Amino acid sequence: GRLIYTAGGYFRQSLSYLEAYNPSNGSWLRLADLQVPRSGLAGCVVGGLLYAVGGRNNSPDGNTDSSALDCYNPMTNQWSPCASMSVPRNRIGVGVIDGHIYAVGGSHGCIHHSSVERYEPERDEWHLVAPMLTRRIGVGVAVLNRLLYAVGGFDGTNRLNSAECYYPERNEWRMITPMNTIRSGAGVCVLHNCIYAAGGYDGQDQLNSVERYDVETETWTFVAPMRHHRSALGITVHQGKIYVLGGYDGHTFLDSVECYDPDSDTWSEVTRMTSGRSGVGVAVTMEPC
Ligand SMILES: O=C(O)C[C@@H](c1ccc(Cl)cc1)c1cc[nH]c(=O)c1
Repeated sequence: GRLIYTAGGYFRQSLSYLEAYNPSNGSWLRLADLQVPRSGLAGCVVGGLLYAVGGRNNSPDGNTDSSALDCYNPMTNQWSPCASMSVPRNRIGVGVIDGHIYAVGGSHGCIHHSSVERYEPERDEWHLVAPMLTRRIGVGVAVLNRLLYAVGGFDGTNRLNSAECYYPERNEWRMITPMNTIRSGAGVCVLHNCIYAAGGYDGQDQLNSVERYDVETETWTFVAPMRHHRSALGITVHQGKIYVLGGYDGHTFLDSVECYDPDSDTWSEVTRMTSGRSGVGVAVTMEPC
């Protein structure tokens, strides 16, 4: 069976936790800590391995943006460092295409990146690709039909409803239809033929609204809202359902986990994380041993 892995996050300071939730039985396991605390990171999986990408260590003894890529092997319960990115990227988004990891946007101090780079596991090497048309931190990233999408974020001045698509064989970005809502630090994922954007921050409020982009019609449509307003949430897909983990609602660092059933267009509470946190990295792979 497969588990939902949550890595890092923020509560009072950046966190090192790696914990795994099993939808099939409701259990949480605490696994090997990250070597360096980090919030604002992203998670992804390639070849059954879990990767933690970017972020920032907000700590008593200083604040350090991360260029790190680290690899967790469920078979061994060990973290291993990989090649670092060209630049530190806090509040990063990532997507996987054809076994390669794309790192998108994020911040380094007051620098808000439009740059994008691609990691090749078989070479342990990062290479820059074409930059996005827009600087985006707190950017949502998803992959559909071997195309990469960057959705919302913050450009250093404004939070964004805009979104864009990267065509690998052209090494080019093009704008798509903007969302109906400004969202920085939404959760963005794919399910069936649609890109979903859940929650986020519009500069005033954390959001409970959820909308989805149909690549065939090029239009965004709202679906049922989440039960909890949240920005800086983690999101993933497990067996055809969207799960959202944690985040911030302007009052509380949430422990709430919700899942979305697209067939009934309903959100339900599923479990609580062991402690409230925002800015986690989340992905799905095999249980450890
Ligand atoms: O829009 C912003 O400036 C960044 C945004 C954010 C924070 C964490 C992450 Cl991981 C992703 C996005 C944010 C800021 C303040 N309050 C928010 O609720 C949300």
